[PDB]
Amino acid sequence: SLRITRLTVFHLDLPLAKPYWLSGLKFDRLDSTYLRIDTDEGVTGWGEGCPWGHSYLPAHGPGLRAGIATLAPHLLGLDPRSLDHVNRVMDLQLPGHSYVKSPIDMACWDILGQVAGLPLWQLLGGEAATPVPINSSISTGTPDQMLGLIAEAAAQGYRTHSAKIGGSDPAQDIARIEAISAGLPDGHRVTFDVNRAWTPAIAVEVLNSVRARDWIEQPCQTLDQCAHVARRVANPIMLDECLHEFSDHLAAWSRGACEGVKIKPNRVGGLTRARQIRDFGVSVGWQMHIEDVGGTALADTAALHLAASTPEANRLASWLGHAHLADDPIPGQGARNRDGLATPPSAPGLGVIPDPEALGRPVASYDE
Amino acid sequence: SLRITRLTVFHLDLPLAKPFDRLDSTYLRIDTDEGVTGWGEGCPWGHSYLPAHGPGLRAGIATLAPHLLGLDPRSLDHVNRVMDLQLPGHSYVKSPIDMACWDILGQVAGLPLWQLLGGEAATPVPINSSISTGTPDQMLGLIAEAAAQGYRTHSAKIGGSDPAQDIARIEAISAGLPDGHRVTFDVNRAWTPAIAVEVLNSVRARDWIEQPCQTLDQCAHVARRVANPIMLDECLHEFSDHLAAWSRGACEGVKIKPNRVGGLTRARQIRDFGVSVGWQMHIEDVGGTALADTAALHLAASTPEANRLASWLGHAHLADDPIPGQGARNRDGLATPPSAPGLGVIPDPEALGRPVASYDEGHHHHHH
Amino acid sequence: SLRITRLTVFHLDLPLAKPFDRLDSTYLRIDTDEGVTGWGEGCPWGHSYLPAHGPGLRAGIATLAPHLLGLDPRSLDHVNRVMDLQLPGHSYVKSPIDMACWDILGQVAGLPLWQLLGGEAATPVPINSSISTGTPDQMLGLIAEAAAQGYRTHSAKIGGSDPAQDIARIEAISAGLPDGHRVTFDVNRAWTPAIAVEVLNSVRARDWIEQPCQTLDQCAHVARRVANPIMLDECLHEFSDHLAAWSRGACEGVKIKPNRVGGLTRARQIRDFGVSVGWQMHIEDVGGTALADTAALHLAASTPEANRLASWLGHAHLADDPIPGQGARNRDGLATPPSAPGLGVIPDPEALGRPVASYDEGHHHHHH
Repeated sequence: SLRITRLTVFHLDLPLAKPYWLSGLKFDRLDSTYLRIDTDEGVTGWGEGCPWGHSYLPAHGPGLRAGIATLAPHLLGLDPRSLDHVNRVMDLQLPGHSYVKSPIDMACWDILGQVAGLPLWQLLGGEAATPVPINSSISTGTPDQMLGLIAEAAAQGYRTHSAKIGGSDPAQDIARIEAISAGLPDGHRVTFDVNRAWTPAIAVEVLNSVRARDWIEQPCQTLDQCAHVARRVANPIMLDECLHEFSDHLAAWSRGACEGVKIKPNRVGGLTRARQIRDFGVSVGWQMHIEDVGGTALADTAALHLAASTPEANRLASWLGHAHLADDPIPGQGARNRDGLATPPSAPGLGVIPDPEALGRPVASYDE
Repeated sequence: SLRITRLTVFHLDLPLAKPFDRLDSTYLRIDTDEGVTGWGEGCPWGHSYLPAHGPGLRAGIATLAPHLLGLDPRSLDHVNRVMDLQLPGHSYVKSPIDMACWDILGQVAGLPLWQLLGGEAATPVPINSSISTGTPDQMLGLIAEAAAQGYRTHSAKIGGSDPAQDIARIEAISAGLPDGHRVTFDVNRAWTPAIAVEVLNSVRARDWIEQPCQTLDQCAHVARRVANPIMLDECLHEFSDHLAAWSRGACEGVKIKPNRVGGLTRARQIRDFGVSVGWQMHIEDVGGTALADTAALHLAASTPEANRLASWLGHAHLADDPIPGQGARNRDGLATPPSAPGLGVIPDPEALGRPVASYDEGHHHHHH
Repeated sequence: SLRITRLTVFHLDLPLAKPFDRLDSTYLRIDTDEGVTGWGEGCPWGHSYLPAHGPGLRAGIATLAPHLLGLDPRSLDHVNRVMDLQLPGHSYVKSPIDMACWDILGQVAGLPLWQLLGGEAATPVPINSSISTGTPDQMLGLIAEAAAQGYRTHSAKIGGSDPAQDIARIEAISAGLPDGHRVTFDVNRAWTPAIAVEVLNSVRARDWIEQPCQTLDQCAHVARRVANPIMLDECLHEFSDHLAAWSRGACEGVKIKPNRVGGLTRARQIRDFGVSVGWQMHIEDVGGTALADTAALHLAASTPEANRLASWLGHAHLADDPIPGQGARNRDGLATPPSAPGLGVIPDPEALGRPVASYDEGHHHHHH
C-alpha cells in the first residue's frame, strides 16, 4: 500500500582537507551522490553513495548515477518497507554494482525506520545508542613523524590508530612497525593498514622480521594471497577490500584467512547486505570495523547505526569519512566525533535530513 | 523505553486426532508498560523427538523470566543475546519468547511479520500432507486421498531395519504419483548409512530423502555415495550446524523449525544463509496450534519462491483448537499468513484456562 | 611514440528480431596521431544478464578517457594495467577499449587478429543455434529447422522450478537428434542444486549442461553428484575465477566472452589456460553486432581444434545492421574470420549517427 513515487539524484563536489598527489592526478575531492526517495504517503528517505575516488574499489561517481538511471523504472511502485524484496529486484535488474545499490537500500531503511518510529540501531537489534570509538589516521613517514602524529592524535582523544604503511621497501616498513608498536601510549591500539601494497613475499618477510603482534589490515590484493600470508605469519589478519559479497566472506571463513573483517555498505551493497555479514561475523567470532568507504556524515551515520548495534566483543573502532572533508552539506547533523567517540541518533529512521537548498540543483529525477 | 512488565505461562493439553496420544504445549503472554502484548507458542512433538519437553520449557521460562523483565522487546537481537547468556542451549525454551517479542515489534511498527521479514506479499504457501507408513498400496491409497484434499506435495514416512520393504515402498509411491505432484521420503533418522546406501542405490527414484541418519557425519557419508537430493532437519540445532553442513556439502535443502533453532530471529539468519547458498527449504514448526504455525508461515511466505518448498501445519493433526478461526489455515492446500500488524493471532485467556506461572516486577518498599 | 589522440563514443539502438525488445550497444572509435584508427563494440545483453549495462559502459569510458589519452595502443598489457588501476572491475567497460587497441596493433603489424592470437589459418568455425524453450516437440520442431539451416550444434534453453518438464524436454531432445549433431542444455542459472541433482540423475542423456546454478560453489556441488559434463559461463568474471574453477574441479569446459572478462587480452590468457588444462571452450561475445562477433571469432579460430566448440553469433538475432557486408557471417553453419590487418571491420560513422561523447587532447595556452 506504501509505494515509491519519486527518486531524486543530487551530486556533491566534496573537497578533501588533505589532498594527495598520485603517480598516475592530484586527488582533490570526492564525487558523492545523494539520493532522495519519496513515497505516496509523504515519508521520505535519504541515502548516500560516495566512492573513495574511482581507483579504490569497483565504484565510481558517474557509474553510480548511471546505475540509478537503469534501476529507477523498477524501483518506482515498490513498497520500500519490504526490504529484502527491494534488494532482490535490484539484484535481478542490475547484477553487481553494489555501490549503486547502497544508497537505494539506505534510503529504504530510513523510510522503514520512520514508518515504525524506530532508530536504525534498534531495527538492527541493538539495545542502546552505544557510543562507538573512532580511530585516527596516521599518514606514512618516518618512525618519528608517525609517532609524533600519534601523540597529536592522542591529544585529540583518539585511542585507536590506523597507521598507514606499505610499499616494496621492506626495511623501512620493519622500522615503522617496530617503532610505532613499542612507542604507543598505554591503553592505545594500532592497526597497520597496508592497503594491498604488499605481495605475499614482502608480507612474509616483514611480518616474520617483526616482534609486533598488532592487527595487519589487508596486506595483499586478493583473498588467496592474504590466506597464503596468514598461514606463514603470527599476526591477526583483518580483511577489507577483497570482500565484495557474502560468498567471499564464506570463502574467507572456510580458508581460515582472517580473524576480523571491515564491513562497508558501499562495498557490500547496503545495510541489508551488511547486516547479514555482521551477523555471520558474530556467529564465527570475527572482530569487525564498521564504517563506510567515504563521504559525508550521512553515509557515516548509516554505518554507525550498524556499528552501535554490534555486540561489544565483536565491535572495533569506526572511521568517520566526514572528518577528512573540508566542506559540510549537513552541518550539526548525523553522528559526529566528540573526544574519540561517536553516538548514532535515536530519532526514527536514519535521523539525518538533508536540506535540498544546500545540495544544489538535482542532476536527475524519476517519477511515474 | 518500552519494557517487558509481565510474563504469563499457560499450559495446554492438546489431544491428537490420530492417537503417545497428546501434546504438551506452552503459550506465553508478554505484557509491556505501554499496553502492547505479544504471544508465543512452544510445543515439542512429545519429549522424544528433539532435545525438548513441556516441563523443561516452563522450567526454562522460570530460569529466564527475571532477566527478560525490564528489557525492550523491540531490540530483538539483544533479547536473544541475554537469553543465550542466561541459559545456553535450550532452543525450545527460547522459541516462544522470541516469537512474542516479534509480535510486539510488529504491532509497534504497524506491520505484519512477513513484511518485517522482508517479503513483498502475504504469499499463499503450498501445504504438504503426512502419509503414515504401511504397504505400498496402503500409502498409495493415502496419497490419492491427500490429492483429493488439494495437497500437491506429500511427505511419506518410511524407514526400518528392513531394506526390501523400503525399496518396494519407494518405487511404488514414486512411479504411482499423480502428475504435477511431489513426494519427499521422510525416514526420520531410522537408517544406518549401510541401509541408506543399499536402499537408495537399488532404487530408480530421485526424489528428496529427508534425514536418512542420526548425525550430520552419517548423512554426509550417504550423500557422497547416493544420487538423491538430501534434506537435513533434526541434526541442525544452531547456525554453526548449518555452516558445517554447507562446508561438508551434506545436503541441498534444510527444514527450518523455530522450536529447534531458538525462534524467529535465529530462523531468519538461517533462511538468509540458505538463500545465499542455494538451499531449498521447508519452513514450519515442530508441532502445536495455529499460533506456532502462523509464525513459521510468516517466515515461509517471506522466502523467495525458488528457495521455498511446502509447509506443514501442525494444528491439522489436533482434535482441539484453542484459537478458533485464527491464524494461517489450509484452503485447498494453500495457506496465506495474516496481514494485521505483528503475528495476527490473539488468544483469549478464557479459552486456555488458568495460568500455571506468572512473573512480575516488584516495588522496593514492599513487605509481606 | 604512437599515441591515442581521440576517443569517440557512439550509441546504437538495435532492435531484436524476436521481441525486452532492443539492445543498447556502444561503438568506440580510437584515433592515433599517425592516422591509424581502431574500433570496439560493447553490447550487454540487456542490463539484467551480467553486471553490465549500456549507460554504465559510457560512464565507464568517461571515467577512463583522460587516462587512455596519450597511451601507446600497441602496448596492450600496459593499457590493460592502466584501466585496471583507474577503474577496478567493470570488465564490460574495458572490452571495447582493448578490442580497438587490438585493431590498431593488427593494422600497425599488417596482420589479422587470428594470427596475432597465434592461429595458423582463418579457420571456419562451426556456429550453434539457439533453441528457445517450449514443449519437447516444439523444441524438436525448432531443431529440425536449425538443422535445415546448416546448424550442427544446438543450444537448447531449459530450466525452471519444475523438474518433471525439464526431464521430458531433455530426454526427447537428446534421443531425437539427427545423426552427427550436438546438443548443449543451457539452463542459465535457473536451477538450485537440488533440482539439478534430481533432473540430471533421472535422465539417460550425458550431453553438456551449461551453468546449472548461480554460483561456482553451487555448480561444483552439482558436478560431484551427477554424470554430465558441466560448462561454466556467467559466474566467471576474471582469471582468478577460472583458476578457482579448475582447482575445485567444477567443470570440463568454459564459455569465454570478452565483454564478461574485460576484452581480448584477458580472454586470450583464459583461452591459453584452458588449452593447458584440457578444457573445451565456446568462444563468442555476449551480444551485439558483427563487430563484437568478429573479435571473438578471431580468438575462436586461433584456438586448437581439440579445445574449440561452436560459436554463437549475436548479430543473427538483430533486425538492424550498422555494418552491412562486414565481419564474420554465417555461411551454411560456419563462419570464417577476415584476413585483412587488424579486426577487418571498419564502420562508417554516417551509418551510426551523431556521437554521444568525444574526448580529445588540449593545448596548454588555450582559453575559452
